[PDB]
Amino acid sequence: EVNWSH
Amino acid sequence: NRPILFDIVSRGSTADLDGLLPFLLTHKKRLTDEEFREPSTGKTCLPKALLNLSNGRNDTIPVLLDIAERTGNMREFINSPFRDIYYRGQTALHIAIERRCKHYVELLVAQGADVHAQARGRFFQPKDEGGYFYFGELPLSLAACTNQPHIVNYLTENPHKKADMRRQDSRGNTVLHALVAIADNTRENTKFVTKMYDLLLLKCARLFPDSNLEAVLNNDGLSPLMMAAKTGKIGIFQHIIRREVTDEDTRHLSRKFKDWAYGPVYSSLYDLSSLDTCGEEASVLEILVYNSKIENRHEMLAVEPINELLRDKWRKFGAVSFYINVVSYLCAMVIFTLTAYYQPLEGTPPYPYRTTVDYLRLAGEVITLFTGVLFFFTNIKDLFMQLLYFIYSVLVIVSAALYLAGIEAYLAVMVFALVLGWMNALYFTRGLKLTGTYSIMIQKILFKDLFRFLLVYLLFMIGYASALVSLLNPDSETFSTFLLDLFKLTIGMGDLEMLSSTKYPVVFIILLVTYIILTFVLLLNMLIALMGETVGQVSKESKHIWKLQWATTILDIERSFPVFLRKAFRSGEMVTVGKSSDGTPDRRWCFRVDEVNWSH
Ligand SMILES: CC(C)CCC[C@@H](C)[C@H]1CC[C@H]2[C@@H]3CC=C4C[C@@H](OC(=O)CCC(=O)O)CC[C@]4(C)[C@H]3CC[C@]12C
Repeated sequence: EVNWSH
Repeated sequence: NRPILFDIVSRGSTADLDGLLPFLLTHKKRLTDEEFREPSTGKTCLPKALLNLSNGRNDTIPVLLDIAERTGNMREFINSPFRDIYYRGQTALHIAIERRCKHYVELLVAQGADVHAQARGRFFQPKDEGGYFYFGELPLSLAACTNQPHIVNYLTENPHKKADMRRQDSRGNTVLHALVAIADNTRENTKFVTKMYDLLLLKCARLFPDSNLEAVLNNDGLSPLMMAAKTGKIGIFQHIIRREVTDEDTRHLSRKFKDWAYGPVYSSLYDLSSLDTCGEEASVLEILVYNSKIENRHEMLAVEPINELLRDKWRKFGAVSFYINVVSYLCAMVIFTLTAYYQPLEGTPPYPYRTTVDYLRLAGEVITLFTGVLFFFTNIKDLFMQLLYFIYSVLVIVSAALYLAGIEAYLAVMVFALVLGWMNALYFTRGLKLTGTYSIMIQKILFKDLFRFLLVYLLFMIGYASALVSLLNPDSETFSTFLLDLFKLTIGMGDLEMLSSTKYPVVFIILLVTYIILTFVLLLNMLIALMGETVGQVSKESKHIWKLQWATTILDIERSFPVFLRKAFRSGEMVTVGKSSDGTPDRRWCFRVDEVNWSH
């Protein structure tokens, strides 16, 4: 997955 | 000694390294020897040490650098790249930047780390091309794409080495291209994407006032704005189309200026140089309207200058040409209908002409042939550089050719052309608003759902009718006759008198009963249901589809005209918005919009 808040 | 070295570095213990320097000196073995390096990839000691560290402090890196300097292999060791398909190109600096360790980035650049090294391994490729993370294939682009302002700032302005913002990888994309390539419509992503994009743009303009950073184009030939439009990224496209710069030094590159204000009325002119072109280059509007499979194709068009530009173009010249075209097409079809109607039945084609009425028919024929050849040429030019119209033109020309050759068959195909000639007249209602949405919906349902339904019905019908024919006992001719009879019965007219030769008539009656039931009750009803639900699902989409259809017709009309005529009709006023750095005037095309605000 892709997470821009971590 | 490779396993021992790998274990030592992985552990992170400083003590174990003692003695390596004299060992290498005595054996004169470099740290880049095949034995020391891992055969699988090529990973050297530095990337392994950087990969596994604690709270950003490995504590072994300086010792490794000192040892490599003692040997005298720093140039080939500190930037030794990986091999193999997955991670080809990656260097130590890429790792250091990926791990959010400014300290190590500085320590690496200070010693001569290649700052422009390209990491084009299959791991770093676009998602559609079998990869995980695409970032521009550069350290600078990597830091810009991982939301690290400090790294970008230090890297760009460093005494030892500077990675210039205007730099292109193998694909040609620059840092702005990558920063648009990783953008997503999420608020969190866009919030930093826009900020970093603007920061980097201002820095590049500041350093180099002469050149423009968005002027650069990749191998594909697009720019960040055109690429954002093509890739369906509203978040950055809307922020680049309305970019306004308050700083006087960097105001030249702004895109939306204030013109004047009177009370609640505010009037600002946007810039549309790149946005709208007259054939000089590719335009954002053409790309966004004509390309297929765009994520937010409909939402993207709802921007302050775009919609008003379409409106103004529509008023200025869109409406007139549309009505002219539709009227001319209808008249041409009427002429074609008359020509076909007055085709002399007597004799054989071609028919000699020796009277004025013959010359009237000939005039109609030449008009029809001219129309067909014109449509054919337009379609062929489109293909070289409208499928139904292509069929119409090809059929017309073939009919004319067979008329010249001499055969009755031409009339058939000629008539068929006439059918198609009117069959698509409905599609000219597209331009109209009230009926154009209905025409678009009819075309949409006709091609997608009706293809599936017809293909589903054909085999079922033919096989079931063949079964019924096989049931009867008194055989291609019998089947040919019975099929016509059966289809006529399907229409609701005729009589089933043929069943006299059949044994067990009861089962034939039952089978015909079930056939009728399926054809009328279930199959026909499902077709009814599908239309009702699709329109409900696209109830809001009606305005979207209508707006897209209106845009495409307008742009087709605009494209049709030659370049100089487009120059004549080009929309927008040349407005001197400022003086460039040298002091010369800008004189840049722009388009004006005014709003009303009672809270300002
Ligand atoms: C329901 C949808 C998806 C299927 C389309 C229906 C057609 C496949 C049916 C409807 C009427 C049928 C036609 C009725 C009459 C004739 C002429 C017949 O040959 C003759 O001329 C002898 C009979 C006569 O002259 O009337 C051959 C089949 C054909 C084309 C039949 C074949 C199949 C047709 C075109």
